[PDB]
Amino acid sequence: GPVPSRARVYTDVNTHRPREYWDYESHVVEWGNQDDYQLVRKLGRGKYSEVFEAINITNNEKVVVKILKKKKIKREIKILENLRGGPNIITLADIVKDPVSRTPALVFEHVNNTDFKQLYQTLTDYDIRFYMYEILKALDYAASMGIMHRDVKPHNVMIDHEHRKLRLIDWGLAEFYHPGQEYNVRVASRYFKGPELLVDYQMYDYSLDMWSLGAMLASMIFRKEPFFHGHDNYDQLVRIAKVLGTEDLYDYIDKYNIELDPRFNDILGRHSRKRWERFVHSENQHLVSPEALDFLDKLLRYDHQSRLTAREAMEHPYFYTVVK
Repeated sequence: GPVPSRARVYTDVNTHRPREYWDYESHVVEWGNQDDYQLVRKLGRGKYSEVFEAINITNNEKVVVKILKKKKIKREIKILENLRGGPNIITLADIVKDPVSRTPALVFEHVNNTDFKQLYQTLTDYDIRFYMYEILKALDYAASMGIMHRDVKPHNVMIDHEHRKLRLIDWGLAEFYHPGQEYNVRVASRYFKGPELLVDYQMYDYSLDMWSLGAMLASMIFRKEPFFHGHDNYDQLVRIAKVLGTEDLYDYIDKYNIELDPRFNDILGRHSRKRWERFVHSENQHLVSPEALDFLDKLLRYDHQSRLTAREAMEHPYFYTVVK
């Protein structure tokens, strides 16, 4: 069968915790007062919730309310509480019972965000580095706390560009990392799914989030949205192989004794690894540097164990120009 894998960092953090930290099923929710909150505008509806801008009439402060559409409820709540106060982690302000849905409504701090499709059109080289560094602070904090986000994508990064403030949001797919545990591969959005998900390898870890961050970075520095543009989850892997090459894909699956779905026989082909300079052109060149390409190259690796960790990523020369 498949060869097991473990994270190379923060491997055993949950094993040393009291059960209460990670045993979210046993969590007892602490409920606030739903009348403290007035819904103002519906902002969106996702697979699992409706999201509203609201006002906390006790301090007149703007908040965001997510009214949850079974075990995910306490998992998200517990993860949010565990991570609260960490660098660039969205703050859960309250939890109330919505009287109409009769489900939990998570109340979050408000961030004045700018839409990424319009915002990534305007980031300078310096701002890409600056905001990537801020995302890494959140991801390293999460991993150090035994948590993988599993849905890193531009829609889950809220940026107040006026105040140069960033928050990583939507922890509803997040999980606790337990060495040797097999996880659902049906996580993350198509264009951000790591190869481990696409080849059905369940024993993944924090490094999944570093692949997603690399896919985001590639789209930003190359001005290509998305960078790996698959029509479905199978074609998604083929689009990756057309850049990273098939020999390294086979080496990856061979290392973990993984067998590709046989439907790849007729669609995968044989592809050389490309040099990243291939994607550079007159319109994106100002965002590219040798440091950016090297950094990208060390995130976008098939083998999840070989990617930079968030903490190693923060050490990379790409961030030397960023004021700290």
